Amino acid sequence: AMGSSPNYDKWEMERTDITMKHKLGGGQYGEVYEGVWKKYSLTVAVKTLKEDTMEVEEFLKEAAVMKEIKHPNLVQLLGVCTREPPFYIITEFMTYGNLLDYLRECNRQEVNAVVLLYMATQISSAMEYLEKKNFIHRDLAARNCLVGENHLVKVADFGLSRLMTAHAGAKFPIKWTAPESLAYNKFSIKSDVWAFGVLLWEIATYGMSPYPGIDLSQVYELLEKDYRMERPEGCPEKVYELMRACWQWNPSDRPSFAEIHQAFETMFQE
Ligand SMILES: Cc1ccc(NC(=O)c2ccc(CN3CCN(C)CC3)c(C(F)(F)F)c2)cc1OC1CCN(C(=O)c2cccnc2)CC1
Ligand SMILES: Cc1ccc(NC(=O)c2ccc(CN3CCN(C)CC3)c(C(F)(F)F)c2)cc1OC1CCN(C(=O)c2cccnc2)CC1
Ligand SMILES: [Cl-]
Repeated sequence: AMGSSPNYDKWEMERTDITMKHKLGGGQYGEVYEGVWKKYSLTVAVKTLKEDTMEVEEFLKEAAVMKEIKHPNLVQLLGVCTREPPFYIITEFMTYGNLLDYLRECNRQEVNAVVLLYMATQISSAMEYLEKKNFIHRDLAARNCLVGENHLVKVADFGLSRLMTAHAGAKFPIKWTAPESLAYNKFSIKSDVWAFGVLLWEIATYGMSPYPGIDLSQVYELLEKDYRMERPEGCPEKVYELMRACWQWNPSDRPSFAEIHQAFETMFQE
């Protein structure tokens, strides 16, 4: 080791081997960059921090959790540089970028209703895995999902949410946040389930904004009154039923991600 210690972390990579390219989205997505891992001529994505102003503890924790996560539908950690600044987390680069823009911009003949269902199933799978691990995503939404080759979809976290092609709701995603989370700041797997229902709606609509035309300040009250978004055109009724289950007021009454993944397989008869 450079530090002369016998402790080591295999994930820690040499920063000299990374070439830092342009910020993704030209800065709309925070401190995330395209980069090249020169050793493999491999395009990669790199997240960094600005440490004087940012929470280093949170970054280190993020790096740590990512080391524990392996699934086909979860973004793949490649390495970290977390001994000293600048701090980096390095992941795979997903060719087609975030799901929200992809839905908005896609050819609907290719990306038809069936493909939308496939995207949902893939996300369901990822969430089932996180649930088993007892990890809470805390910011599930289309903007945080990624699209790869072969219509592959992965759950990720850009890290923009501040809750303690614009994407206006990225910082304060009130429209994705369960009522208990809003009122009492309780975030849980069950609150992720609520968000998942919103994400299903985003998918079903090809990326429309939720609760269209409704002010942020009126969302909680509407939910409390037992109002919910309507079934999208072309959304299968069974999928809508699932969304509605995800949006039960009491968290206890929402399905588990295990049940949700099971429902998808079963629901259309096989
Ligand atoms: C560079 C980078 C580093 C780390 C991350 N971190 C994660 O995605 C991430 C972090 C924590 C976690 C999990 N935690 C989430 C927070 N919870 C409180 C705890 C659990 C996850 C996941 F939910 F998937 F398990 C993902 C994302 C990063 O960048 C993202 C994903 C990769 N990117 C692309 O593939 C990309 C995006 C847009 C255009 N081109 C490529 C860029 C944006
Ligand atoms: C942009 C925004 C829009 C709406 C809301 N919240 C609500 O509309 C809302 C939430 C709970 C509630 C209801 N609760 C009010 C509080 N009671 C203890 C429980 C019931 C209501 C309402 F009063 F109408 F019923 C409304 C919060 C919003 O933002 C806050 C900013 C501060 N928050 C932060 O996480 C935060 C704080 C400090 C630094 N960074 C983020 C929480 C989200
Ligand atoms: Cl800084």
